[PDB]
Amino acid sequence: DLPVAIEDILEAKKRLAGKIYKTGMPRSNYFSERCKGEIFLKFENMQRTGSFKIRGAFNKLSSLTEAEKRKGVVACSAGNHAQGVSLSCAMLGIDGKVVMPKGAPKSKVAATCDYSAEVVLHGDNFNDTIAKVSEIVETEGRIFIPPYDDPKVIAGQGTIGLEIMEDLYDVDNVIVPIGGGGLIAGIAIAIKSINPTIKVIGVQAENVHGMAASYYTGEITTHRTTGTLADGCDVSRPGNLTYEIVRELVDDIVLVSEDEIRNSMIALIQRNKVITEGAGALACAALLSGKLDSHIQNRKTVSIISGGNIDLSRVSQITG
Amino acid sequence: MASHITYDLPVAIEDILEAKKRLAGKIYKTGMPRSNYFSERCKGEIFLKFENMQRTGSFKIRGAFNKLSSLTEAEKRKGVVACSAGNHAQGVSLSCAMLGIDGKVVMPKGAPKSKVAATCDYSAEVVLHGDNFNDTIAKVSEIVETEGRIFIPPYDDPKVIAGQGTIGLEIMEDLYDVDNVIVPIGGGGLIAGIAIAIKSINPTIKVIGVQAENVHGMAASYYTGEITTHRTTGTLADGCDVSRPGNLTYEIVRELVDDIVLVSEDEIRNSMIALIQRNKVITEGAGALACAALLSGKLDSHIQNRKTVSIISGGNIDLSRVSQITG
Ligand code: NA
Repeated sequence: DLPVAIEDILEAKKRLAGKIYKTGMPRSNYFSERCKGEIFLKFENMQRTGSFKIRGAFNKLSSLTEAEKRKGVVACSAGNHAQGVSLSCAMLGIDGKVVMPKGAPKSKVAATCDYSAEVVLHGDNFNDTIAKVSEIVETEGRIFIPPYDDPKVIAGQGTIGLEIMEDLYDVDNVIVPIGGGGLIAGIAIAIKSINPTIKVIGVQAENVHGMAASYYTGEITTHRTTGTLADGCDVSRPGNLTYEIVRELVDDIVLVSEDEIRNSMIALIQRNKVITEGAGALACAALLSGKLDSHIQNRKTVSIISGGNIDLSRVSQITG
Repeated sequence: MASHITYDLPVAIEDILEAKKRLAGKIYKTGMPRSNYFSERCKGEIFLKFENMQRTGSFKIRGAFNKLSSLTEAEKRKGVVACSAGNHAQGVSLSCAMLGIDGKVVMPKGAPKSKVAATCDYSAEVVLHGDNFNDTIAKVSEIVETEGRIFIPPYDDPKVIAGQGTIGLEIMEDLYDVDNVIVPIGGGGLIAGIAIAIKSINPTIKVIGVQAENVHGMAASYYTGEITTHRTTGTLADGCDVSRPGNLTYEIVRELVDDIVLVSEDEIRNSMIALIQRNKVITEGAGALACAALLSGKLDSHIQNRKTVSIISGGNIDLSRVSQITG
């Protein structure tokens, strides 16, 4: 019934072969001690471009036909998706345009430019960039690259699930952050197809959690009050495909506070020597919050460190 | 090679296997992923061994724990003593806590406040004394004579070397087809342990050491044929600021270490920046030495189209210093 299947993920594994490589997943001393169970950290912060998003973007772009590639590609993002698309464009020789707001974090702009794609600065908000993307699609015929709501993107993300089970046969739980739901949807399909006894559990911020609201509600729903330290997961409404998949496969979704995200970031950097952005600390925030204690005690749990694209100045600011 | 080592060197594979047994269920294997950035730069497969993520933030828990756990109950009751301004202090202090052993650690006045704090938080009594290492050694000597405590050497000890060597076993478990292992050197305990483990299992693997240009007693000794002191000045790689190598470690290194290369302060800094910004891990200067050698071009003949492990030996550096280097 689902719009993505295990075969799509195995196709992605084939496309990524020799181009995108497996990230580390070591046991954590600190988290294992705190949580009274074995906690493993999946280092997607050490994936190319500093987050997992290269996987889905590279799978989508590589899966394009020659004629589709020649049309050029377009995206809108002021962070991790921008970088994933840009590098994929360089790796594949595809012509790319990435739209951002008029004045977005300078670290992310030069990184996106350095990765090859043309950056177009436009608008005072994300709505305005989508509008500009809409113009670029209509006027230039470029192919839009969705950040989550696309079967190839979901399939790319799912390669992470394969790696997890390759490295740790007897895993009990996989804890995953959610924005639009591509990461968890992909991982869920991979994990549940191979071993459905493994629990797949999502995490979002209290301040903004469209997917969680949808999950609780039983239909696609919007939820946002304000932004979050987990800015990569600041998504008010989930994808159509990703919600469909999450509704069926995900075992639960928990919410964590801004303080819990902060604490998790501090633990990861201070006690695990791992640089994470807010969204990359969400899963570990859930672990430290106590909300997963019944699942994790005396068991084996993988926590996704989804990204590390944050300035050290910002890390210092948050640590205090 | 295993037999040659066992007969002719002061530490051998058996000692490393004993250490594995003492550490089992207490000290766990650290990650060793492939690095995108370093593999791209080096035109070969580079893997990073994350001892920065070991208990206490460096590998030094391994040797300390093995040494302390190896003591008889009578020896443990005498209490122990060490001197260090950082990683060794933390390793000894935690080991004492884990084993219920009474420990006294002498640190120089003006050792970083986070490091002194970290050593106090575990268990051991911290004695602040002197403005240099020699001063803390002098106080240790007083404590040993007056209190009868057992001194815990930071490298020049068979049990410490053997504990360090468990890293070698993990490398071979995770990457049996590794070609090279690149290891920082201060006193030589880390590399001596690793070399014994690696060369005993597959002697075709190259084990190469790295030290700072600014201070490299082990390198000087290796190139001259006798124990020799070298120190020009301090270094970013403070964990490897050791002007004269150990006796046991020099003996092992001269037999089993293929080469020792030197890196500049700029090279260390560049490597720290790469690890932090491109690999998202916190490393201290000494933890970046092996990667500095790799980026320097000084290992280029060994690393293309091959599998190379780089030891990230420690992560005990203040966020302010990291933030300064990055910023
Ligand atoms: Na040599």
